[PDB]
Amino acid sequence: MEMEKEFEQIDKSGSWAAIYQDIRHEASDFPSRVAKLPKNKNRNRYRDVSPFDHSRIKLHQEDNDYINASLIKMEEAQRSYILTQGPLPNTVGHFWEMVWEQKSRGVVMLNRVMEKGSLKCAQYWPQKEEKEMIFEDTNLKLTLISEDIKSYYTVRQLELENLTTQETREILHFHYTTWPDFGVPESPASFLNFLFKVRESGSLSPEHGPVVVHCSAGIGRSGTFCLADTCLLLMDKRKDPSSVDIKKVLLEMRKFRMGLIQTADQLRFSYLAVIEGAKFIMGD
Ligand SMILES: Oc1noc2ccccc12
Repeated sequence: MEMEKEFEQIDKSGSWAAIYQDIRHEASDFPSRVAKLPKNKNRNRYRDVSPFDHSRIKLHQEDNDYINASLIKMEEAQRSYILTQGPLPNTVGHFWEMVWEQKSRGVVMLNRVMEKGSLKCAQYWPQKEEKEMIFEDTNLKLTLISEDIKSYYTVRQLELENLTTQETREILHFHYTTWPDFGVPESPASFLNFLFKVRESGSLSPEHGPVVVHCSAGIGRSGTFCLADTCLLLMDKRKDPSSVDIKKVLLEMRKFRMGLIQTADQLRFSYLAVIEGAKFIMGD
């Protein structure tokens, strides 16, 4: 069923809450035993958001290999993403270690450091060229190279140096700065424009490690980003662009990380983004 018609049907009936609860009911449930070990309590921002053991990213150290991050691998679409929480004061070094070890080219950030008057994640990147950051626990150095501030997003060029080997890489920071404190954007135009900027960079392409994507918990706004990307990619690959069932794509993604899409408004916004984005993907 063409999703644009499914969309108008759900909207006229006002059954977004009912669709959403059906997804919650059918979603996968797998063990998260490593996340719940007492030694990892200060490595988790939220007590009810944990990576599944089967799909968690492991840090390459013998000490403690744990980070709140999951590898989402979409077989048909041929895309991988790592979804993670906003770094904590004691996990900033783990975060950049993961970026290094997984060979990521891009970091996508969908929240502000402060929202609703509270801290949603650590200030984990340098704000001035001449004031670089050093992560002593993981032996990395991070330098701001350049900054391009636009109305809806900011792109930063960063240099990440493995102090152990003195290799350096360029990381692109894509920061979406205008998601509202409550609800979802009224139009997806600016979100879609942001997605196409990340795509244009090469950060989502198979010659790099997976893109690292985060918000505060790494399930809501982060979920919306990778669901929309994957759905538009499938609508270009397959011979019938109307085979693409957004609910089935979401349940496939929820086999890799719990809670992707946090509200019935985020589910509706995801539909709107895919429907509006398709009017480029089909030749315009
Ligand atoms: O309709 C379709 N064309 O190509 C496909 C591949 C997978 C699933 C559905 C379809």
